[PDB]
Amino acid sequence: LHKEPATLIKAIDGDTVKLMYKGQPMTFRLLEVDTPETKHPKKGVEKYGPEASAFTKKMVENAKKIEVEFDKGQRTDKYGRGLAYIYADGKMVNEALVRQGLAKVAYVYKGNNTHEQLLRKAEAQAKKEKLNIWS
Ligand SMILES: Cc1cn([C@H]2C[C@H](OP(=O)(O)O)[C@@H](COP(=O)(O)O)O2)c(=O)[nH]c1=O
Ligand SMILES: [Ca+2]
Repeated sequence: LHKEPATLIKAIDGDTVKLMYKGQPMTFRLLEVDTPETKHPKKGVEKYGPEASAFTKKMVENAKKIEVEFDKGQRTDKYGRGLAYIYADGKMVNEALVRQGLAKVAYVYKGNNTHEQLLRKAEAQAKKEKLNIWS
């Protein structure tokens, strides 16, 4: 795996962000995690949805340098969203969210599991701390 530069365009919610990647605007969805819903009327505004959103926004907006890291499997979902680990000044947004108890490990499939144990450990620790979602 390798990290590639990208530029923030807009934070959309906890786990979805719009980036400039290789000169073209693209929506990215964070690999191996799920933040709670804030947009879809089916699920409603889920608990910690706004908090996950604000955390991701601050993390990406405040960063000097954004990088995307594709995994070894499928690189886009069915909705055209790029699937990657996003880093803000070298810190993984996906891991930060899980460790903060603001996303759960989810959707681990289609070859994209390089960071699974890293993220599962973060989750176990957030759970032990009864932090946010696990409170
Ligand atoms: C994270 C991730 C999500 N998805 C899809 C599965 C879900 O599709 P369906 O909604 O069609 O079931 C959706 C969950 O993302 P959201 O949490 O952004 O809704 O995104 C993937 O296909 N691959 C992935 O790696
Ligand atoms: Ca989500």
